[PDB]
Amino acid sequence: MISILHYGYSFIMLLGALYFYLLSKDPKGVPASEYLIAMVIPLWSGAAYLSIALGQGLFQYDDTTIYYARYIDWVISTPLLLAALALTAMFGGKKNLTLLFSLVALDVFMIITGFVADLSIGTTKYIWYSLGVIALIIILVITFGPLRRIALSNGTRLARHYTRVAIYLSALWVCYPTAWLLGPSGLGLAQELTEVLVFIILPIFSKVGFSIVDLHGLRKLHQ
Amino acid sequence: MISILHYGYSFIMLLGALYFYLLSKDPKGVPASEYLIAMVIPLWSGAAYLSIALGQGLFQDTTIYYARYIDWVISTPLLLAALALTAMFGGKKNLTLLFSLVALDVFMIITGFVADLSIGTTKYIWYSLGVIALIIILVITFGPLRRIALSNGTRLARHYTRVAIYLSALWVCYPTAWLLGPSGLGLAQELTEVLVFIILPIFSKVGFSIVDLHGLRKLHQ
Amino acid sequence: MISILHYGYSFIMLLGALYFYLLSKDPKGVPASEYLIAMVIPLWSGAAYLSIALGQGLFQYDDTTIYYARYIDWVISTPLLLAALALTAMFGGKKNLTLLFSLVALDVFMIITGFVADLSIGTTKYIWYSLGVIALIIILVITFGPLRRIALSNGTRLARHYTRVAIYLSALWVCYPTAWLLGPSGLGLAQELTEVLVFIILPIFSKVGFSIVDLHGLRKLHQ
Ligand SMILES: CCCCCCCC/C=C/CCCCCCCC(=O)O
Ligand SMILES: CCCCCCCC/C=C/CCCCCCCC(=O)O
Ligand SMILES: CCCCCCCC/C=C/CCCCCCCC(=O)O
Repeated sequence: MISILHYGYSFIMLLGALYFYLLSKDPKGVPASEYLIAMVIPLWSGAAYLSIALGQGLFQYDDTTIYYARYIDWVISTPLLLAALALTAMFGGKKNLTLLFSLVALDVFMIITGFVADLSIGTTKYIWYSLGVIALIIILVITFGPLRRIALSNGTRLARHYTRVAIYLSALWVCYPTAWLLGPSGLGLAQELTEVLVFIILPIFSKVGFSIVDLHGLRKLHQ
Repeated sequence: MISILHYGYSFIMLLGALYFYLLSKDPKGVPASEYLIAMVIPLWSGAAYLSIALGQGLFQDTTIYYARYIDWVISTPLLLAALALTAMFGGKKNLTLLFSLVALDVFMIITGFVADLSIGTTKYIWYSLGVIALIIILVITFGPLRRIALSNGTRLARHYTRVAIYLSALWVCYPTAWLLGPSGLGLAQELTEVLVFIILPIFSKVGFSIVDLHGLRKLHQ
Repeated sequence: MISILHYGYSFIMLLGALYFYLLSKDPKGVPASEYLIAMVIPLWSGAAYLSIALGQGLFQYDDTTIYYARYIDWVISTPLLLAALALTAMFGGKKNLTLLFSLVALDVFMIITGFVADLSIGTTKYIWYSLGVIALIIILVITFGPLRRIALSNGTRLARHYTRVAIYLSALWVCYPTAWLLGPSGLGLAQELTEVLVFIILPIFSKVGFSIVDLHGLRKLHQ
C-alpha cells in the first residue's frame, strides 16, 4: 500500500506539471520564471517519491525506517515554494533578492536539521529538530512582516492575494514539524502508515494546490 | 592502460584550459563569462578523471566509474549554458530558457547515476527518464533556442546551427554507449566503453568550445 | 575538552551573527546583501562545529580522526568570505560578477581537494593538497592584482581599506594549509589537541573578526 500510494503521488505530480505548462502558453501577464518554478516543484517531488515506490529512497537505521528521499525532495522544492511566495509579494514592483535569498538560506538549513535529527538518537535529535523549528518561526516572521509590507506597497488587490497565499502556505507548513514529532522519527505516538498518508496528502496541497491558488490569483490581476 | 589513458585525458584538459585563457586576453568582442565557462569545463573534468587515474573515482561484481557523474553534473549544464549564450549573442538574454536547460540536464545526469546503482527493470525506468530529458533538451535546442539565434542575424544563426548539430551528434552517443556497455546490456567490453568515455568528452568539451569561441570571435569582423 | 571548545566556538559565532544583525538595522550606506553574507558565515560555521561538539561531525579512518564537518563549513563559508572581499573592492562602482564567480569556483575546488587529500593515503594525499595550494596562489594573485585595480578605480580611501582587509584575510588563509600539513592529516609533527586549538582560533579571526574590520571600514566611508 505504501508503494502504491507513492506511484499515485508521482502520477498526480506529473499531471500538475502538465497543467502549469499549458497555463504558461497563455501567461496572462505572469513572467515565464514563475511558470518554470511551478513546473520544477512537482516534477522533482514526483521523481523523489517514485524512488520510494521502487523501494530505493529509504533504509533501516537502528530499528526505524528513514524515508531520506523526502529530504532530497524538500531541499529543492521548499526553497522554490518560498521563491514563488516572495515573487508574488513583489509582483508589479522592484525585486528584493536579498530578502528572497534570506528565505532560501533559512529553508535549506531547516530541511538539513530535519535530516540530521532523523539520523540522531536521544537528546541530540531534539537539539537539531529545535534549530529547524526556530528557522521556520523566522520564515513566518518574514512572511507576515517585511514581505507582507512589500505586498502592501504593490497595491490593495495584490496584497489581498499575497495574504491569502501566505496563510495557505503557513497553515500547511506548521503541519510538517508537528507530524514529524508525533510519528516514528519523534515520540512515536502515530503509526508509520498514518505518517505516510500525511506526507502524501500535505505535499499535494503544498505543491500543486499552492501553485493553482498562487498563479490563478496573479492571472486574475491581468483580466 | 586504463590509468595511463585517464592521466593523458587530464593533461589534454589542462592544455585546453590554458588555450582558452590565452584567447581571453584578446577577447574580440566575446564576454569574459563565456571564456570563464570554457575554462571551468575542462579543468573540472580533468580533476574528476585524475581521481580515476589514481584509482579513487570508482568502486566495485560490476565497476562503477562514479567520478564521471561528478564530472558531468557540473560540466554538462555549463556546456548547455555556452550553447544558449551563443544563440543569444548580441541580443537580450532569456535566463528562464537557460535555467530550464540546466534543470533538465542535472536531472538527466542524476537519473544516470541512480540507473548505474539500480538492478533489473528499475535500472531502465531511471535510464528512460534521462533519455526523455535529453529529447526535450534537443527539442529546445532546435526549436525556441534556434528561433532566438535566427532573430540575431543569419551569420550568428548559421554558427549556432553548426555548434548545435555538433553537440547534439556527440550527446546522443553517451546514452547509446551506456546501454551497450557493462552498465546496461553488456554487449560491449569495459575497455571499449572506457575508450569511448575518453574520446567523446575531448570532442564534447575542448573541441566544442574551440568551434564555438572561434565562430563568435569571427563575428567581430 | 575538544567537545567543550567546539560548544564555546558555536556560542561566539551566534553572538557574532547577532552583532551583524544589529549593525544591519543602521546600515550606514552598506547594502543589505553584505550584512546578510556576514550573518550566514558565522551561523553556518557554528552549526557545523556544533555537530563536532555532539561528536557527529567526525569519523575514524584507519588510525586517524577526520573532522569532515570542517569541510562542510568551509565549502559554504569561504566562498562567501571571498564574495565579501570582492564586493568591498567594488563598493561605489560596477560589480564584476565574472571575477567574483572565478574566485568562488577556485575556492570550492580548493576545499574539495582538501577533503579528498584527508581521505587519501601516501603520495596521492600530497597530489590533492598541491592542487588546493595552487588554487590558493591564484586566488591571492587575483586579490592583489585585478581585484586591487578595481578598488583603486573606486577612490583612494576605499582602496586603502580594501588593501588592509585583503592583507588581513591573506595572512590568516595561508595558516590553514600550513597547520593542515604539520598536523595529523599531514606529516603529524603537531598533536590533535594543537591542531584543534588552531582550527578554533583561526576561524574566529577569519569569520567574525574579518567582517568587523570589513563592515566598520565601509560604514566609515558614509561619514
Ligand atoms: C545555508 C546555505 C546558504 C547558501 C546561500 C547563500 C546566501 C547568501 C547570498 C546572498 C546573495 C544576495 C543577493 C544579491 C543582492 C542583489 C540586490 C538585491 O538585494 O536586490
Ligand atoms: C532539478 C534540479 C535542480 C534545478 C533547479 C534550477 C532552478 C530553476 C529556477 C530558476 C529560476 C530562473 C530565474 C530567471 C530570471 C530571469 C528571467 C528572465 O528574464 O527570463
Ligand atoms: C568548481 C565548480 C564551479 C561551479 C561554479 C562555476 C561558475 C561559472 C559561471 C559563471 C557565471 C558568470 C556570471 C556572468 C555575469 C555577467 C555580468 C558581470 O560579469 O558583471
